[PDB]
Amino acid sequence: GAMAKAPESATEKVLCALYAEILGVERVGVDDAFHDLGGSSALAMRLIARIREELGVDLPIRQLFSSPTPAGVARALAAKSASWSHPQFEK
Repeated sequence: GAMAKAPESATEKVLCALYAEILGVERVGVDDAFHDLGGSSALAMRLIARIREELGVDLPIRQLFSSPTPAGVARALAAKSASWSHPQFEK
């Protein structure tokens, strides 16, 4: 047997829609790269602002840069809050 994958939770869906509001694109996939959708740091700060209104929390921008996808960032910040983690090099 093997373990099941982590599910796509509600958070990812809100983040996907918030990407669309900020970027002006028709659709956003769960793995859609914010930067390839025309995103810039100037837009990313507006995204973080919206995230506070919707999820009630401040989005850690280091996780946004490390994982510029809506499902990526959700799982990345979650890993930062985990009781254990592997070390990772970042620029």
